Amino acid sequence: MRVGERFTHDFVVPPHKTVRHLYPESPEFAEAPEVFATGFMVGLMEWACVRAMAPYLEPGEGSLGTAICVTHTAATPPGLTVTVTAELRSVEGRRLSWRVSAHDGVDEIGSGTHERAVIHLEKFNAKVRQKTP
Amino acid sequence: KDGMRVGERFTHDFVVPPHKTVRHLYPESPEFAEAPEVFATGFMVGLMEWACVRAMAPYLEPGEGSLGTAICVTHTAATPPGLTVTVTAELRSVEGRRLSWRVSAHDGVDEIGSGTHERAVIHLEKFNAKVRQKT
Repeated sequence: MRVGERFTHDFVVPPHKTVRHLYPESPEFAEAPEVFATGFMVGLMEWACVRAMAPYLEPGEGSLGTAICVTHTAATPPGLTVTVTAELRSVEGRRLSWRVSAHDGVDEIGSGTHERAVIHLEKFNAKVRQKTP
Repeated sequence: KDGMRVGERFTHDFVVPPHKTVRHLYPESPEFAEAPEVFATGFMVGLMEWACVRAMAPYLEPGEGSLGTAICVTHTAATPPGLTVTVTAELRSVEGRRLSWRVSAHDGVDEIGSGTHERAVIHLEKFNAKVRQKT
């Protein structure tokens, strides 16, 4: 996979990616603004990095987020199209870092960096069960 | 209304269900179908905001709320359903409407990440009047 390579995908924001849907368990979120959650924006960024890496991942392999460092400087109501771009910052060992940015067709809504680590699915799942109550 | 005190440690505890995995963040995503069943980074980000929000709540005036404007954290260990994630949020500084935070999280077994989070106090109503201009 190559330093500088980019991927972009677009996502029309539905009503159910607002703050409050993110944690329906939170009374403290019930009167939150009806805007696209940071946590869902982060997930849309991860999603871009994942698709872009997919064709380079051998069989049985996968990836799990290892860092996220972003701004979220403008809010997006349902119905705007969020465009996300992911650029391969670098690569070291099993780790890839991406520069990620998001705009909603009106404002740039955030940008930053995201790190992921490639994992052997089976191996890693075994561990997780090891950590399950 | 008293103010908030820098350095004050607040804790938020959350027992992770099976519906806060990767796939549950974006059920729209075929590309996530194969993700391990562990607490999603995006949900951890939301848990950390959640923690700061509860803390700052009895300090906000009527009509007021907040918004995460930045986050910068690691996610260094994965958490299956059943474990309790405790978030510790500690206030660093408040400059006008901007509050700044040091956050970390532990699932009872491993520390699963730490870093910083910034939020902006808003008048929820008048903020809606600004976003509406985008809907």
